[PDB]
Amino acid sequence: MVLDNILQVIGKTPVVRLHRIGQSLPCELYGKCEFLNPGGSVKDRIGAAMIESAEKQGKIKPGDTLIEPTSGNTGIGIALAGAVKGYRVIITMPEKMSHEKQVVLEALGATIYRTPESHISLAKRLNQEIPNSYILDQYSNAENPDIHYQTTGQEILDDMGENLSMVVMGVGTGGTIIGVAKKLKEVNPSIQIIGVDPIGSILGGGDNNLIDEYIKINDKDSFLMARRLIREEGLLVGGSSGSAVWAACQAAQRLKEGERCLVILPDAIRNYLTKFVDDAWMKAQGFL
Amino acid sequence: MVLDNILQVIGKTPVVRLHRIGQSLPCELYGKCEFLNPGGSVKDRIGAAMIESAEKQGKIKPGDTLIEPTSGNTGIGIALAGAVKGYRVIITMPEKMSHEKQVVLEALGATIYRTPESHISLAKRLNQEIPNSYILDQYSNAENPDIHYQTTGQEILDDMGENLSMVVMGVGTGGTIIGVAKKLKEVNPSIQIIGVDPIGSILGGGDNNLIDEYIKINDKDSFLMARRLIREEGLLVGGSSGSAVWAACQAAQRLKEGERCLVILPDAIRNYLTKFVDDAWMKAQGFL
Ligand code: NA
Ligand code: NA
Ligand code: NA
Ligand code: NA
Repeated sequence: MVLDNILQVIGKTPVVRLHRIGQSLPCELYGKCEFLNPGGSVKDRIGAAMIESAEKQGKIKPGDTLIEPTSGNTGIGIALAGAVKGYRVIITMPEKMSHEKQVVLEALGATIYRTPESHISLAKRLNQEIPNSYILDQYSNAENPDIHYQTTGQEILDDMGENLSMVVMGVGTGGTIIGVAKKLKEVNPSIQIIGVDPIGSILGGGDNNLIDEYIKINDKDSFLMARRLIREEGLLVGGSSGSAVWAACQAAQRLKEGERCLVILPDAIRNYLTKFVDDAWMKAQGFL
Repeated sequence: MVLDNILQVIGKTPVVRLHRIGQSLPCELYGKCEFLNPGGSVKDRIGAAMIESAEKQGKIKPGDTLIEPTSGNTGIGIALAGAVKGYRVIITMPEKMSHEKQVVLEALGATIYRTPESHISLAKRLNQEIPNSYILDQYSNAENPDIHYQTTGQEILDDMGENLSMVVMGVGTGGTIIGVAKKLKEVNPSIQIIGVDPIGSILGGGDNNLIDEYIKINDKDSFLMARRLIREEGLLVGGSSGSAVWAACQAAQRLKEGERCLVILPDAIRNYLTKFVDDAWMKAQGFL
């Protein structure tokens, strides 16, 4: 198909059967390939949607400065959509973020202000200092579950229908899981929504809950499963996809033959070529 | 959609209008996003097709060893499809290939034998030494234009039809351009087929031609255009996409208003995060 710009490519991600990873399970295991999005992550969706929603509400217009405070957990989504739509993008964050993420944000034209909640305070000060500027923060935004309710969740319903017993996805930022859970439980309340909570220093952060269970995953188990996804399924994913699939192999053990479990594969291999993808790094971290 | 494996995701790549890059041209400029393929390149297509064709001819079966001699110009396509389909993959090459490409090939389970035409001689020796082994070489294969005639070229016809005045694409390995040119000139013989020939040390190699013109592009011009594709169009491409778009801006200057030029964007940003994407590297190479 012919499109106006790359933002129109975001979404409608394919679902692939995980034939080798799912061998040890009685159920069928599937992976939704969010890492194939043009920015390389499920996070492409929220960035584009936040700009579209703020434009529709007349809060921003091209030429304006967008200020994105981040704890390094958010994607390149605001920078990507900002570059496409003609916004100046400023990002505030702690000095903790990787060279791989920083070089792409900068190539997309974003200005990064590194801080030693100083990054949130910096965004608020920049918002008052810079004329025609607006803060776009993925955290406490409240319209984050809506995009995943309107798109990601609808795609899962369109592709797999009511023949879906379990969905496994990450809990950070928090938009994906809440939006998808809300959409799926409206038509299938018996569906099991599994929250992926990485507790490691690398991948981790720092009555009727829509999220049925929260599984804790360390870094070793995430990276080893990510290596299985690349070697056994040809899925060029990052560590968070390994976290999600490891959690699914644990939770899906309860499911029966003919039942299906879907895992969101949120990140790409791009930022990890000098990390878990490298056997020397795996050995050095004591993961091999 | 729901699929059996990641190889079924290869192809049907979107065409996006290049609204900012095309401003200096009287014609409309478009980019076919081959870098969005699951292996990150147009080269995904040939790798999967070579294995499918050799399987159909009964020359190989899963469990067999596939030997891929390469001058580092070929993609991760054989390794990717080999991992998915259950083949042992051996790659022979000169010590010249990047850490980024090597780490992904190895993560996909390929064994790499580095040589100081020693890599072609090594493949031939391994073919005689290893039982149930078969050589899959992208060069001199002769069935390389067929896949691009059957798929890439057909997609261009399906998306843009006869309202297409020019197609710009790379000449290495040689399958893409010949296969696409043959398909397009059968329905539109007036179409202009522009061959992209990078002459730089980084991106370069070493009566009725289907290829109308061969444009030479140095490394500086390729990398600066690649930086424009990321910053102005949000296309997370590699240097060869910059080569192709730079060549299109030169050749398409002859086209008129309402005419359309399509450029194949063959590679992704993944292998270049410590290279052209980095301003420090651009400065060090004397490109800034
Ligand atoms: Na898409
Ligand atoms: Na002031
Ligand atoms: Na596709
Ligand atoms: Na021998």
